[PDB]
Amino acid sequence: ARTVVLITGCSSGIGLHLAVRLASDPSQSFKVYATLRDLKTQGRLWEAARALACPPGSLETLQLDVRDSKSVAAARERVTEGRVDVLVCNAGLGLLGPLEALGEDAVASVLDVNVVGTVRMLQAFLPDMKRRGSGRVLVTGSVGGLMGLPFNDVYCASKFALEGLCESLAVLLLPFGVHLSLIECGPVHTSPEEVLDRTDIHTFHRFYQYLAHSKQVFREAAQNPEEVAEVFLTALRAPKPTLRYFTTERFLPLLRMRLDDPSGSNYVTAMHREVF
Amino acid sequence: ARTVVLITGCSSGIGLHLAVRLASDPSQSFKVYATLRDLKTQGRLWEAARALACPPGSLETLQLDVRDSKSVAAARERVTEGRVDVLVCNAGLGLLGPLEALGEDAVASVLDVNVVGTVRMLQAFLPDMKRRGSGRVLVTGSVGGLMGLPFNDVYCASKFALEGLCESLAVLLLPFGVHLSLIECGPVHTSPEEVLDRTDIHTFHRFYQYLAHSKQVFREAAQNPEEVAEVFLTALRAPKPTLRYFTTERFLPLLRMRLDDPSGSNYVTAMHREVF
Ligand SMILES: C[C@]12CCC(=O)C[C@@H]1CC[C@@H]1[C@@H]2CC[C@]2(C)C(=O)CC[C@@H]12
Ligand SMILES: C[C@]12CCC(=O)C[C@@H]1CC[C@@H]1[C@@H]2CC[C@]2(C)C(=O)CC[C@@H]12
Repeated sequence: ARTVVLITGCSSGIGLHLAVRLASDPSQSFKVYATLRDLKTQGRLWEAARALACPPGSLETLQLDVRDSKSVAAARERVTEGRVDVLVCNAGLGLLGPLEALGEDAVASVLDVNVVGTVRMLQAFLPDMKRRGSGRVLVTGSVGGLMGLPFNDVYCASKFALEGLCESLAVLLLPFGVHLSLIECGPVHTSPEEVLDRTDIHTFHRFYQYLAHSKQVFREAAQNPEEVAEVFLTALRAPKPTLRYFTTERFLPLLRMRLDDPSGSNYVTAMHREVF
Repeated sequence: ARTVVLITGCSSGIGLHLAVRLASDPSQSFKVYATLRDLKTQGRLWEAARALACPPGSLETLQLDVRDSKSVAAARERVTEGRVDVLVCNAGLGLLGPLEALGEDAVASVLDVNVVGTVRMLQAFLPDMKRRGSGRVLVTGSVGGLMGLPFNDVYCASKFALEGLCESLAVLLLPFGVHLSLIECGPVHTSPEEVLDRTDIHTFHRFYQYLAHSKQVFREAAQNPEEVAEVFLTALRAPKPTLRYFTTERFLPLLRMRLDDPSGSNYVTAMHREVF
């Protein structure tokens, strides 16, 4: 029997590349359900699928909006095999800007998709895994879930939230045979006027500095999505998967600094100098 | 001039005791605005206030529901001094139980009060602090924001979120003269039938084990709220406050273990054995 995989957020980036990587595996081991918020965005997925020659029936798309528990339930009912071996919670939103310039709705949305949406998926698929005593859950994490990044306050809040959520569940799930892992990604290749109206000129200037810095880090360190997708596959095949996989060791030093001074002083000074 | 303090979540626990500690300070240094979601719950606050002989005018209550940006704005307008020197974001909800037994509304509420509510307060009060180049923000943190706890998945998600939010803002706020600090608290002195219907018997049994364990930890380690409130005062008077204050060193070893094995393996095994 094939390994049934259901992946959220497949219209672009990591989820699109993971879905076609699995569906096109030479062994034909996987049956992938690539889910998307809006089916109008599925063209790139199908263009990639043909480029990798995914066999007919290896990949199927479903509409799944993680903000709606009814959409989660209807997608679950569409898994014809009646089981999900691997669940990949990857749907996510970013949010960048001065905290006081962010709309209340944008903040609530980032938390509803990134955090509550993952809870909705776990509530919908975890119980059957627990009963069977088998199943793999992979969650797309971020270096921003491990350390705070300026002008990413709500995005980091959401990614930190996934760390707490997953770590808490892992403690309980240890003896159930259900394995949860976070795949910790760094940067991956995948109007000023309005910001200025909602913040001070000094914060505005620091935002520019952050953006200039971020562009350089991205140009220098962004990983190809194929390399990142492969870390998900590595986690899936591990007999005894760990709670966290890192796609790069680039940020481990900063993470260790952070983790070694619980007052936070060293990290805050170090990251302020790094960005600014 | 007095130091103007505005504190959220003052109907009980840490916020109630902090508010009366500040208002009754022998130096009469502070003017406290003790805010509460529902004014019908203000009796304990006033009973404590009289017990500590808070001078007339040292303490005032305002209705403030952190889920509503209009309520945040109306409370801000009630600060007669037209400035807040110290903002204490303390309002918070717990949530305990098997993840699949939690209501979707309860999950969304925990994140809206704990995380989005803090964002609403920071958006409403941060800009004036940044302009003035002064102000202290203290956020009630938890050991559950630093390490994942079984059957506290969404509660830990929310507290981890505050860590990411605050750490991200601290990096930017470093040179502005505005100081943000998390006050990391351990336990503080402050139907089975429905859970069983929504989960499996094994998870139900593990929940009982968790509860029995938690009761013993609480009986042995819960700190008096007066001792905890004093750590907020210590942070407020520090000339150069750190990002994090710990109310106890009891959990530092577990935190260090966690922080020293980024794969998460050591922590997950250690905490599973500790609780179960
Ligand atoms: C957010 C972003 C850039 C945007 C992204 O896609 C993720 C990546 C994560 C690492 C961040 C980087 C921006 C620049 C940062 C903040 C550094 O200088 C070190 C950590 C870096
Ligand atoms: C959640 C709770 C108990 C409930 C609370 O008020 C906070 C406190 C934080 C530390 C927790 C503890 C429960 C038992 C735990 C999980 C341990 O055995 C170590 C960490 C402990």
